[PDB]
Amino acid sequence: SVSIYPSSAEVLKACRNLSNSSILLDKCPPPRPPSSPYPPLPKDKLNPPTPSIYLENKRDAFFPPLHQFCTNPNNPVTVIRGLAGALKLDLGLFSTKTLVEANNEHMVEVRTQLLQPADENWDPTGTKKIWHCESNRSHTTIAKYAQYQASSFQESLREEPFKTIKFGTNIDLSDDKKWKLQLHELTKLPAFVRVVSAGNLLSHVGHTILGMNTVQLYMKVPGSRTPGHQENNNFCSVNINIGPGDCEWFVVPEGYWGVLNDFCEKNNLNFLMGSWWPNLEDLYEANVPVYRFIQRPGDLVWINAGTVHWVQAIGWCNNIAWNVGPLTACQYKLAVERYEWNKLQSVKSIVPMVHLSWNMARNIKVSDPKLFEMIKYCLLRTLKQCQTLREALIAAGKEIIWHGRTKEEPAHYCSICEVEVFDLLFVTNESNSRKTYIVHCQDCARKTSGNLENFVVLEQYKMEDLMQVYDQFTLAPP
Ligand SMILES: Cn1cc(O)c(=O)cc1C(=O)O
Ligand SMILES: [Mn+2]
Ligand SMILES: [Zn+2]
Repeated sequence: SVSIYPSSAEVLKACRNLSNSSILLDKCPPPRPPSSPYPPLPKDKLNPPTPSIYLENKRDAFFPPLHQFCTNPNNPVTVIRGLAGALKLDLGLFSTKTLVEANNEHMVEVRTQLLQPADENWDPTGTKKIWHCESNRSHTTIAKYAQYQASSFQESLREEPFKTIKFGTNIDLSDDKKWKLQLHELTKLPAFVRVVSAGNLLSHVGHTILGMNTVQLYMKVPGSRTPGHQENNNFCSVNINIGPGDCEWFVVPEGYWGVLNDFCEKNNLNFLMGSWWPNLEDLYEANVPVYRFIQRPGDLVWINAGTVHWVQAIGWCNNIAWNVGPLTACQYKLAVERYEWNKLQSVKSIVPMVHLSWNMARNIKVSDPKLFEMIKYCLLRTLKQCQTLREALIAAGKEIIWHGRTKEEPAHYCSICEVEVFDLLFVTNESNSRKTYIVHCQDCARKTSGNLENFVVLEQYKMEDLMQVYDQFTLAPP
């Protein structure tokens, strides 16, 4: 019941300033990748069994402890067995035959890959095992990928230096007028895995983040790989295998992501943006535990926050996937941590955590003190940053044009460095007049116009609005 944060009036008065007391240490320790976790694990604990939920009845899927089992930080992944059958989900709505009938001209992002043996990844000459995973981009239609997927299967039915294969990825199932029956089928899921829910942080973004708060579909042939990654901004993820074939999952706990980052660097690969497939022998030598399991048709895979993982098709199948963000301190903490790390790495945060945090403060009554403090700390830092910049512009006599923002207007990012740009947008005079609105962050704008002569400053939010949202965000009763 104790407020530990200053009021918006106090933050503003603090910004109106050499001799006065501080309100907070604006300096913050910079993000870095963690060392190998303590305590270290012996060899006999490096192949742990996968946390599993065995569903039989529709009632089983709505059992409240399921959500807590999945979000438990000690469980890096949970496989929910029999989920589609328990809910009488019609997986046929996502079959390739149904997709071709529904939208045969829909776009498919093809990844062209080498068919690699089992859990291994070899150089293209088949000489040695390497971490780099060849996966080159092209685009086709559902109709044409479907023909390939079907012909691949017929060819193998004939009983039979790596084969080239094609993985159909990132098929956009967001348009409810093209995918009405498919999307309605997913409303049968329990709330904690649904694409849209009041308890899903990504449902509070206020705009589409494609493939995170909308569904994407994947069409596969054996060997189709999603290489090593953490989810965007460490958000939990949901994956259902449509079948008819199986998928194989490889999972490492979040706490080892620094070790994996180091493995990538040692192999001349970028952890966040590169294409890499771990060598299991390297991980075993370094005492990194690996969860490894098969996802059958109708099985749902829950990837917990920040879990490091990589996946391959064993047979022919489709999968559907999206992300969710539990309303938890752990989820928010890891999303903010990766947001900060992404800035230092100049990697775009697909989830605009500042925009989202302010929407969370508008919409959500937070009753957990630890989560509440994290969100309000973020509001404090960004409110102070905005008012500081605003005063600096006013002090230099730089006009601030009221721009406002429309319904569901997305967060904007810097066209140069790809940082989120919140509230105060820097746009060149030319881009403003032509309404291209190429946003720059402050730092990137100044690098080409130290006094901002070539730029206008557009203001999205009234400062009074932000101050009121901040003051009205208080700890909710349990
Ligand atoms: C579609 N997808 C998305 C992810 O984030 C994965 O980790 C794995 C897949 C897959 O089914 O290969
Ligand atoms: Mn994933
Ligand atoms: Zn920038």
